[PDB]
Amino acid sequence: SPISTIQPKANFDAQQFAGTWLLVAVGSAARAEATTLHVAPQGTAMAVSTFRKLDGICWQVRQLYGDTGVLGRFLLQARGARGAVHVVVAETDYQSFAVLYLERAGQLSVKLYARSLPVSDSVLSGFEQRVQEAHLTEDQIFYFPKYGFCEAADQFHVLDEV
Ligand SMILES: CCCCCCCCCCCC(=O)O
Repeated sequence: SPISTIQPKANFDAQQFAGTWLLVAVGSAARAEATTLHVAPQGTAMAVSTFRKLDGICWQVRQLYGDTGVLGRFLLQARGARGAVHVVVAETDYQSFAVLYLERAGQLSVKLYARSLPVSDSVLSGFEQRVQEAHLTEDQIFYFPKYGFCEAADQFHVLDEV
């Protein structure tokens, strides 16, 4: 459980973290790009919609990330073939960037999200520092396009996992 060694954002405020986030980069050893996040607090949990543009078509996945008893740490419960996904919001100023850690089957990944583009050099460099600290190399970092985003899918391309 590599993610247990990660410190969550001190006094994480779901209300301030709400809204739209754009994926900037991902650090992962895991063996179709571009992504948008819509986060809406739901009591103690977080209602989350992710959008990805594939072959010009927008696909939406609706999920619920439950509260785990620790601020900044959430859980996407397993269901069927989908394994559980642990999430920790680490560094974030709510107004420009967010560094999230995800773990599935013991494999840790790191994602950098931004409120708008481009992200500052200091944040990008900071993210890269965290990736190397997560024992991942520069070649395990995938930087996403500064275009190709979408944030609305029709009823035929919505996967509701809630
Ligand atoms: C506050 C909860 C935030 C949850 C962020 C989830 C980010 C997208 C994770 C996508 C995982 C995957 O499908 O590989």
